[PDB]
Amino acid sequence: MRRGLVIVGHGSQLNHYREVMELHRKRIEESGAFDEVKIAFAARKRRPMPDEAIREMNCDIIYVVPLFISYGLHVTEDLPDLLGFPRGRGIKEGEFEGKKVVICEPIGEDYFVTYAILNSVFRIG
Repeated sequence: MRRGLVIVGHGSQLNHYREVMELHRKRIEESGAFDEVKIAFAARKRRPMPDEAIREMNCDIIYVVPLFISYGLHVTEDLPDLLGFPRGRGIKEGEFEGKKVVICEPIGEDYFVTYAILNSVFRIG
């Protein structure tokens, strides 16, 4: 089973936003954790959109991770709508044009975000 990861962002006009997104893609690609890692973007005219990204991916299952702190309409409506998935909060399983796709929850409430905030002070590393 070839496993893909698409990292989906939005806050995308801010300086160095794509570059930080690409740093995570690079780190995760080098770790071997997934067969393929791509970055994509919600909303209007920033390429690729998550649907293009998934189409281009040569994986049997693709995991879609929203790099959002918030849990608003980009996540509960825009993104699912784009991929033809159910709206609302939470994990969603399904297929996008024949391929298995799982929309994961946004990273916002993850204990790792709490710890990233702590580490900005602690600087253990």
